[PDB]
Amino acid sequence: LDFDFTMAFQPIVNCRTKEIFGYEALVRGLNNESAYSVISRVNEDNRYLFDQMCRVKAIALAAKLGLTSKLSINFLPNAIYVPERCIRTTLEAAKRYQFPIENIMFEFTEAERVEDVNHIKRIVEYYKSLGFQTAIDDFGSGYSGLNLLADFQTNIVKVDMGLIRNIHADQVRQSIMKNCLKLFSDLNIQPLAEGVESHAEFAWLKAAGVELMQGYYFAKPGFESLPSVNPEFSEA
Amino acid sequence: LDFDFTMAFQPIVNCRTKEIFGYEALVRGLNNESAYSVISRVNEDNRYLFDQMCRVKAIALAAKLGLTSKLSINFLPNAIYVPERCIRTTLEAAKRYQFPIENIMFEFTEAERVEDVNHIKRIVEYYKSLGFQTAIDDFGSGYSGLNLLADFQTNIVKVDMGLIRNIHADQVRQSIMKNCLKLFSDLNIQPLAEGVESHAEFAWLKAAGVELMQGYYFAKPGFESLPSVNPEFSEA
Ligand SMILES: [Ca+2]
Ligand SMILES: [Ca+2]
Ligand SMILES: [Ca+2]
Ligand SMILES: [Ca+2]
Ligand SMILES: [Ca+2]
Ligand SMILES: [Ca+2]
Ligand SMILES: [Ca+2]
Ligand SMILES: [Ca+2]
Repeated sequence: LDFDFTMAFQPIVNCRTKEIFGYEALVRGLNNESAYSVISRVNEDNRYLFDQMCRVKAIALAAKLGLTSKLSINFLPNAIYVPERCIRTTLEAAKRYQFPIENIMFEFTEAERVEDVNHIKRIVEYYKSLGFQTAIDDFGSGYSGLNLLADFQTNIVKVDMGLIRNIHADQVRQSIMKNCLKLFSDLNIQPLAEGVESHAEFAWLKAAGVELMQGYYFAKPGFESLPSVNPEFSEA
Repeated sequence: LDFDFTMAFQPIVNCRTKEIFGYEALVRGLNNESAYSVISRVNEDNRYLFDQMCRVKAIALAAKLGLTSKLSINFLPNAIYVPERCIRTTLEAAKRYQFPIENIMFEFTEAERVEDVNHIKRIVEYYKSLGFQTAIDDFGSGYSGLNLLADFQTNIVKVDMGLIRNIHADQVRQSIMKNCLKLFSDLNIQPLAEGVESHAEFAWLKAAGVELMQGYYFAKPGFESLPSVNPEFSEA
């Protein structure tokens, strides 16, 4: 690579157990520059080296910081195509840093419109076969999440914050989430609400059956650190 | 334009009453060349002229052919149809051919990922205000349809054929459709199943509560004609 970078970490909370489920790793510059400032440097001649560097940096920092729950890693959209040769680097990093593979979750975001779902399906089912956890990252925004779910199911579906925002007072968003939550339960998929910013949102989601949540209400990302979570969701 | 073209029409069937709800207008070459063959010729400098031409030809043919139900027109992805309010050419065409605005439905497909929903929402609500019927064309494929429905609702949501293909055999697709149909009712949106190809699909969808359907099982598009619907579906 021509550049270097590091990671921030944002906690995912289990509101039913009031414990931390894990942390999502998010790229930052060496002086806490934005993720977009780093990702904008990636190109077709870069993507595979960068993707491997994100995974190894995330595992190594998580190890150094003493992470004992889940580590969630964003998978650079257009996949490594052949999940065989390229998965080696991740399995070796996990072994070398003694980070259990079943405590690593990969979050999947589509690059382009998914005409043939088999490719991304193949990668998700291969990762599951190795013991990784898997998630759909952007349900309710960007590309069609139902197009994905119709042909394969991840362990977790992360619901975009756009569907979450002000849900305690938005009847249309309440209907969407009530019916999507029933869908996820029918498919044996665990939902995770992203972008929770207020107690009012959290309380509605909790009453609606959501356990896993993420967002500034709980904690912002911590540069090269594991942020502690707002005690207010454990109180209230 | 440096090319010419015409329209085919494909019926939308109300499976409860067995009446034709309307027809979707689909671009064709003058010698029945494919829609892709025509649309491939559309570029940045002629998109607006091409869109207006599609509308006038569809209205003129539907009138010439004696259409008395709904005419459904595909709205060319509007990331460049930013300005809008060039709709007098549509209104004038309808009046010339004595075709009510209320019997014209526009089907909306996104041009790219919808980060700011206000642009596409602005167009749909303006068309509703003029009296047009509106539909989300590609729910369950392409770009996120839930992203749209969270912020505005059309009269109809068309469900992509990928979600209904062999739905009588596919428990995952069954759960997706059962929960989406409940969502559509909560939003007061009428569902329409696209791409029905077999009696088994039709019968499952009819039992699930879908009334409006479209697909080869009923009738293929008809070049400059209003096709008749399959007698087998009427009885069976
Ligand atoms: Ca994402
Ligand atoms: Ca993510
Ligand atoms: Ca996400
Ligand atoms: Ca998506
Ligand atoms: Ca379309
Ligand atoms: Ca259409
Ligand atoms: Ca469609
Ligand atoms: Ca779509």
